[PDB]
Amino acid sequence: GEIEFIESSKDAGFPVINTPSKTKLEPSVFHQVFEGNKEPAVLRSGDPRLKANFEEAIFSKYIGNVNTHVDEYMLEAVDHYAGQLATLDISTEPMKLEDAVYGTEGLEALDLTTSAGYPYVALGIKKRDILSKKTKDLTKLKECMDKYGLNLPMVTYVKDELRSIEKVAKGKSRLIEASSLNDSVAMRQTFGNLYKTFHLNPGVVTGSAVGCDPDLFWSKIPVMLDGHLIAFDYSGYDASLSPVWFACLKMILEKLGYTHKETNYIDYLCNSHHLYRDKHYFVRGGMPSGCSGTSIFNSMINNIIIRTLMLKVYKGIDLDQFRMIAYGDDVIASYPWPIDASLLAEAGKGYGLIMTPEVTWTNVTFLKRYFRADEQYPFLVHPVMPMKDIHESIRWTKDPKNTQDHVRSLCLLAWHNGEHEYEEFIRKIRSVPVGRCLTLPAFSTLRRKWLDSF
Repeated sequence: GEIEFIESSKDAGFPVINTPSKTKLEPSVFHQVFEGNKEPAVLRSGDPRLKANFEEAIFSKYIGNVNTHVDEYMLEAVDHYAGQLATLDISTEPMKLEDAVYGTEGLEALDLTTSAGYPYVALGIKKRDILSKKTKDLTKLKECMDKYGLNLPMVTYVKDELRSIEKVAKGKSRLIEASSLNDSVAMRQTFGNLYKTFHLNPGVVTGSAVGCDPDLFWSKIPVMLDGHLIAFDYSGYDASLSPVWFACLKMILEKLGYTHKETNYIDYLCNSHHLYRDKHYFVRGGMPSGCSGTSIFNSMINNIIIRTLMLKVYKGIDLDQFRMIAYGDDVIASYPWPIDASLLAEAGKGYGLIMTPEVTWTNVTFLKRYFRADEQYPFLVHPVMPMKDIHESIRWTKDPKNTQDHVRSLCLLAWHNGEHEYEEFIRKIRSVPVGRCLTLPAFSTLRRKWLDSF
């Protein structure tokens, strides 16, 4: 992706988008009890922690585009992945508006807490002024969609999150795009059934882990990926994507039965108009992370990409014995023969991608978690989030009113590191008075509930 044009919003008649001064992240009561290095991402240009220019840094992920046709390797990659997806009988019929907005099996209700986007943010209109969980009303939504239409600009926000010392100093904060509510809804109607099928079928047929529950899914992964492991992620995957990969996505969607007109929303993702505070800009290429479906679409494109690279480097590869699962840019995969991931990575460079790869079940990670087979039940596999990362999270909060849920959710991650680690974690939590006010689950209880969940 590449920013093709940027100028002051006022010159186009767009108002300034008022986004936040300060981080919502503050040190928690556990800040001194546990150790960590991460701090809130830089949100503004004058952050005294910066050792770089902020606006340049946040837009530096748009590294450019490789201008190329859909080549023979892409075409074969698309055909092979489309054949897998055909198995799932994905309906290209539009999803019912009430289902696409307020919830159906496999597609959670539209998040009412996030930005409604443009023009609503300029008018003070929030998602809750249009939608109602209690009443499931659609009449106000239909009015706003009729009034403002589709293909509206996106609103760029800086993601308020913990980051490493280096990413704070370099100002490499992440950016999230808010689609207009009108566009989010229309895409959920157009692609809702695809979304549902992916959410209900994580694994090596979708090649997707979006929406998975690591507590359950981790034990299935080594059954699915039974060859020599291949794994990597990327540097700046979303913004690196060139338009040819979106062309590949449209071809795969058409093979699934979507009409050319129904794939038009992929053009909306690829060639996009953004408002960022007092500026507006156009981008060619790049997945606009945060719009409807970007994790699933990122994952589907990654399935095309890896097949492309394998076909191009290993002419004579048999993709029917290749297996892969992607969550956006994050890939875990296997093939019955050893594969040099560095050759794939260098081939990917030729397509404008920055890929970063004996990968074993001991050292492989997926979704920032390790895999450890249970000592007693060898066919069950623990997702292992490093205690380091659990410690980083517990030291901060965006709202101490949620301390109980926050620490509870961390306990659900932590116990997979084993009983000694877990008791130490619980011990340190209880060394603060708040910690003795929390309902903390017992290790035996977590282990028992986990075993029983299978």
